[PDB]
Amino acid sequence: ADVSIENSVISLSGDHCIIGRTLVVHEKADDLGKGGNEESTKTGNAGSRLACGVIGIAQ
Amino acid sequence: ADVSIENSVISLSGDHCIIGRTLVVHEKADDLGKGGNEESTKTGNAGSRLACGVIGIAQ
Amino acid sequence: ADVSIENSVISLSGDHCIIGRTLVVHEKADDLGKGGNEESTKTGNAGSRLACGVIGIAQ
Repeated sequence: ADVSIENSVISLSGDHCIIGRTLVVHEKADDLGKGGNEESTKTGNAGSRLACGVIGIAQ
Repeated sequence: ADVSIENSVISLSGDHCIIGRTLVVHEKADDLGKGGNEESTKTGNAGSRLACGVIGIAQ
Repeated sequence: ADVSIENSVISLSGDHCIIGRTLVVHEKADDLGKGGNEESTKTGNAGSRLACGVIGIAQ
């Protein structure tokens, strides 16, 4: 029960909640990606990663 | 139960909540990404990462 | 129950809440990103990260 924090970065967040009766979403997209290069070295992913997309409802 | 904080950065946040009866969203996008380069080295992701997108409702 | 804070940065926030009966959102976007470079080294993400987007309703 001894914590030692140093030259480091820490971030938290609380709990999000949306409570409704009706949820509607309309979307039109026309020209999103037009030759966008992308590089990645030693990255690792555990959630939802995406380039040039249209989600609709992300959680 | 001894905490030691040093040359470090710490951030928190509380709980967000939206309570409604009706939720509507309209969206038109035309030209978002037009040759945007992107580099990443030793990044790691655990949430929702995206380049050049249209979400609609992000949580 | 001994806390030791030093040459460090700490930030908090309370709880946000929106309570309504009707929630409407209209959006038109035309030209957002036009060759915006982006670099990242040793970053790490746990929430919602995005470049050149149109959210609609972010939480």
